[PDB]
Amino acid sequence: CRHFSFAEIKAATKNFDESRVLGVGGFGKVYRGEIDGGTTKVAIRRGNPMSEQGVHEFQTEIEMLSKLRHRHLVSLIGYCEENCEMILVYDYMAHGTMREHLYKTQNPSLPWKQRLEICIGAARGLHYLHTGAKHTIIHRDVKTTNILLDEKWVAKVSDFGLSKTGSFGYLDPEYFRRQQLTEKSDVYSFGVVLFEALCARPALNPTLAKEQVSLAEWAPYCYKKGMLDQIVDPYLKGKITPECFKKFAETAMKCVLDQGIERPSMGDVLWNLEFALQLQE
Ligand SMILES: Nc1ncnc2c1ncn2[C@@H]1O[C@H](COP(=O)(O)OP(=O)(O)O)[C@@H](O)[C@H]1O
Ligand SMILES: [Mg+2]
Repeated sequence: CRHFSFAEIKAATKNFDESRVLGVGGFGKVYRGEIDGGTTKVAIRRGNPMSEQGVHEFQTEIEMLSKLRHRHLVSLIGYCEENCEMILVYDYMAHGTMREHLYKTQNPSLPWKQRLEICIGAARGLHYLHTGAKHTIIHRDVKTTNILLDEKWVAKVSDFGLSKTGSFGYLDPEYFRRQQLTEKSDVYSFGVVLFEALCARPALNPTLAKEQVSLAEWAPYCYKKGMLDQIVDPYLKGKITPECFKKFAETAMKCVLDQGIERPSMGDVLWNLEFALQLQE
């Protein structure tokens, strides 16, 4: 994990030109830049060291990502702590977040097979977090804005600021009851991602009728009542084979079960998604 001088960062971002702002968030602004004389494009996050959670989140991200390597996780190339600043350098995910290709966007809708391959990629990333590091890593912030897409549409899990080792629509309701957090909490949030990919609507819409506010409650309700097909993304209607639809929906339903101990592991989710992709052929 390489250290960047603050002069290298500023050359990469052309002194943090708002020309290069890809997006802004709680941690800070993210800039599009290039390093190694322009051969490598990078995303550069500038935090504010006066925030302790900004600093905590910065430190968590470096201790986690410096030890992980996986095709479906955003790679941390390095950081810059000079001037006691907080700069993180990742490779650039050219197509942004999964959310911005699902709804409230004017990007075109994603074909069904591409949505499934994105979910499969994210599942492999989470599977690696749960089974491939020294100890289980609970991401704690799986959501459609923390799955990024590179220029060949490969899905990568990102934003490791809240993860631990050793967002409203997505929180495991068992955590406000059992007060213990498990990798099954990632499985719950991922089940919500799956329904978001199918339904192309936010996980939490506070303006709706009481039954529909929470996708994690609404979509299973609709399935049991035999009407999940009516709330699917209009672009996807008619495009999902019946056997793929049943397998995808049943997998998603199992993920958002009430008790974590009844939920499948990510390995089981991943295999069932790959099986759903085979049934779509
Ligand atoms: N590696 C990356 N490549 C390209 N864009 C990125 C990368 N990492 C983060 N971003 C952008 O930065 C934004 C800020 O992320 P975050 O602070 O979590 O806000 P949000 O949760 O609303 O996405 C993301 O929405 C995304 O568009
Ligand atoms: Mg994010």
